Amino acid sequence: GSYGQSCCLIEDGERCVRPAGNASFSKRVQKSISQKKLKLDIDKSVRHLYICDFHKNFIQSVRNKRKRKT
Ligand SMILES: [Zn+2]
Repeated sequence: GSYGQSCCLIEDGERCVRPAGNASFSKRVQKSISQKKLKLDIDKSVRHLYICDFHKNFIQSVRNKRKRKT
């Protein structure tokens, strides 16, 4: 209904519909995306700050490295 524990992100125009958990979109997350110029916009329709755990890892991936570990 108006309530819906799902994401608030948009990627390339696909309004993310993955289920939302403990993950959210604080004013600190923004700067990590701005410094990376990703296609990750914000759904103002539900006017909420929840994200799916798939997107939670994505913004945490840009702080890591594509080089694997032992
Ligand atoms: Zn998402």
